[PDB]
Amino acid sequence: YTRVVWCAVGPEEQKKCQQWSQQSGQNVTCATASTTDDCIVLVLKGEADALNLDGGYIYTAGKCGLVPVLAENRKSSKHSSLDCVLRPTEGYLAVAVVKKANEGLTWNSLKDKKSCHTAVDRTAGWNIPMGLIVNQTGSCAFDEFFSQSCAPGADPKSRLCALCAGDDQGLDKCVPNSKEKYYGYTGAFRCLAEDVGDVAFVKNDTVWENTNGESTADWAKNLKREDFRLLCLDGTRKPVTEAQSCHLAVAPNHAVVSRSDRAAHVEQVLLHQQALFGKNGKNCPDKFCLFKSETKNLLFNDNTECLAKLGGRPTYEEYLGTEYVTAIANLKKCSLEACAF
Ligand SMILES: *[C@@H]1O[C@H](CO)[C@@H](O[C@@H]2O[C@H](CO)[C@@H](O[C@H]3O[C@H](CO)[C@@H](O[C@@H]4O[C@H](CO)[C@@H](O[C@@H]5O[C@H](CO)[C@@H](O[C@H]6O[C@H](CO)[C@@H](O)[C@H](O)[C@@H]6O)[C@H](O)[C@@H]5O)[C@H](O)[C@@H]4O)[C@H](O)[C@@H]3O)[C@H](O)[C@H]2NC(C)=O)[C@H](O)[C@H]1NC(C)=O
Ligand SMILES: *[C@@H]1O[C@H](CO)[C@@H](O[C@H]2O[C@H](CO)[C@@H](O[C@H]3O[C@H](CO[C@@H]4O[C@H](CO)[C@@H](O)[C@H](O)[C@@H]4O)[C@@H](O[C@@H]4O[C@H](CO)[C@@H](O)[C@H](O)[C@@H]4O)[C@H](O)[C@@H]3O)[C@H](O)[C@H]2NC(C)=O)[C@H](O)[C@H]1NC(C)=O
Ligand SMILES: *[C@@H]1O[C@H](CO)[C@@H](O[C@@H]2O[C@H](CO)[C@@H](O)[C@H](O)[C@H]2NC(C)=O)[C@H](O)[C@H]1NC(C)=O
Ligand SMILES: [Fe+3]
Ligand SMILES: [Zn+2]
Ligand SMILES: [Zn+2]
Ligand SMILES: [Zn+2]
Repeated sequence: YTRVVWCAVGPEEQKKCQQWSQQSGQNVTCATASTTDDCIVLVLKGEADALNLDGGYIYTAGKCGLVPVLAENRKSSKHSSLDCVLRPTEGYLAVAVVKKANEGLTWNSLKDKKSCHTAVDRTAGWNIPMGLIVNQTGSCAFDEFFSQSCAPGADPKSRLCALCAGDDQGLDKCVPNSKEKYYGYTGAFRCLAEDVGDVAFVKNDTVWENTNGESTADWAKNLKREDFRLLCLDGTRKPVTEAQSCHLAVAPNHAVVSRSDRAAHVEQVLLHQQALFGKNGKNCPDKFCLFKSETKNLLFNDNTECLAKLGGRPTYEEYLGTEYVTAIANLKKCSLEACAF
């Protein structure tokens, strides 16, 4: 009847998927690939059914005909009466973060500094801040704005990979998967925290989830929120408490996508799966938790309360919203219809 194949990106996701697999009695199973881009291709081929993606990849996948099915939903303050699965999604704040101790650094003095990005093509780590930088500079030359960076998915021998560290052994430098030490929200933030870089483009939640004891990770257990500052677009710096007033943009939530002809089936199984291994699930911290991976954000972001139904039966353009879609288009003109494969 119903069996779903999930696409895991890199070996750590693979491992988490295998566990979910064994726990679901094989109701879910796993395919693995090296990059999100490849995973998308497996789905198009029909060798994989689904994966959860950042909005920048939702855009890629969309041109290829894939569709959003369920969105990530994190703890809400407003919109409280509704059960999470039917609660509207809020979106996340894309911020630029720096060290307080690095005085005098503002949005207007980023040129020639060192940067930490979650990965090329992602929303908070790339699309927003690079689009803004392309716009106010007039130049499509974004590889030349920062002196060095860690930008996973960029050419390993270019300046945009210069700060990436690879794995344990120094292998896989700048691969866009968790093998790369400075990959994703948590890796970019760690890139700033270790003073490898001057600024990190991550979301508001990351700063909080890795400071003041929220993470027992050794590179973080000792970090304090007051030690960081957010760069606002008007040239000022604020405490990380002012995010709602000092952000680069509001990002659409990460969401699960699948081929359109598989959407109904994918939706059904996952709804059941969260009942079982979700935030309050039947089995959930006893045997297995779909939304926990030790601050690593494997398959899903760790702050996910549930996957929510969409309503309005959104196309991918509707889901990301016209504002966001026009920034990608304009940025994409730098390096308008097709499917990237
Ligand atoms: C940037 O990202 C970071 C990291 O993710 C965000 O920080 C997180 O934000 C969330 C929610 O926004 C935090 O909420 C969590 O914390 C609580 C405990 O840890 C949890 O329980 C809360 O209990 C309450 C129950 O509804 C909620 O608020 C309460 O509601 C009343 C008013 O809001 C009020 O009760 C009475 O007293 C008032 C007196 O002033 C009266 O006026 C009222 O009328 C009423 O009688 C209480 O004051 C009370 O606060 C609350 O929302 C929670 O439900 C909760 O489960 C949740 O998990 C989360 O902890 C936090 N993480 C960290 C590390 O801080 C940050 O918000 C982001 N910021 C932006 C701007 O985007
Ligand atoms: C980098 O720089 C590029 C190039 O300028 C910039 O490009 C874009 O800039 C803006 C940002 O979206 C965009 O403006 C559009 O404005 C109107 C209005 O869109 C509506 O907004 C209101 C309120 O939300 C509402 O009417 C609708 O709900 C829409 O959301 C848009 O369409 C108009 O629609 C109304 C009716 O709805 C109509 O009366 C008008 O005649 C008009 O059709 C415009 O067409 C614009 O699309 C720019 O258009 C867009 N510019 C280009 C060249 O594409 C990027 O955003 C910048 N990149 C980054 C990351 O910042
Ligand atoms: C594997 O998937 C099936 C399909 O939902 C689950 O078994 C179903 O259980 C529900 C609730 O009792 C029934 O309504 C269905 O008719 C059952 N289907 C069949 C054919 O067995 C089962 O719970 C799933 N297992 C796990 C661990 O996820
Ligand atoms: Fe994202
Ligand atoms: Zn089936
Ligand atoms: Zn805003
Ligand atoms: Zn519609």
